[PDB]
Amino acid sequence: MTTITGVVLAGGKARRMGGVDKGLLELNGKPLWQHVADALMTQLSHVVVNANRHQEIYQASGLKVIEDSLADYPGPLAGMLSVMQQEAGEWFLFCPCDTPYIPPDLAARLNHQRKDAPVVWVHDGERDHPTIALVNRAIEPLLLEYLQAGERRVMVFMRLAGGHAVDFSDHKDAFVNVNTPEELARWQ
Ligand SMILES: [Li+]
Repeated sequence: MTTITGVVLAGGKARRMGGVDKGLLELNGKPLWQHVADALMTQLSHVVVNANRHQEIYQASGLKVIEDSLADYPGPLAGMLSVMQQEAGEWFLFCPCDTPYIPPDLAARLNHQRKDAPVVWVHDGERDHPTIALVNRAIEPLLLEYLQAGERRVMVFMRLAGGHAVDFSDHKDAFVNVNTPEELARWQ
């Protein structure tokens, strides 16, 4: 009953009993993934999280937690496909769990600049953020075919799908990410 479902991408694999769970690291006492979820809920009514480790912890703030399919496809695209297979609704706005400062006009500006494309993603002036992406339903079959072919590359897929970057270079530092605990300590 809403147009775009927000999705926090909180990683997968744990391809050695995980290691740090980045989405659960705390920034000012609140888990990084919840900073992203709260920023998505400012702009969207329906927000879910894709998480494959510590699921009961991710379930604690009351959002639906979606796990990756048993296919165990690689990379961020696997979480996108698993969410589209488990959620109805024509559009998704994905965002990784490590970009806590995303702006309240993310969905609006991606939608305004979509210009007929089935997928658009953020460019911050210096680099593409292809996992911060507004994606139409019609991508689901193409994504399934690409991952079943053994591919993983995100930007290559977003280009194959006919997407384009949307310029958010005027949003100073809204797209900074926390790569490690060492980086997180400098943002407290
Ligand atoms: Li653990």
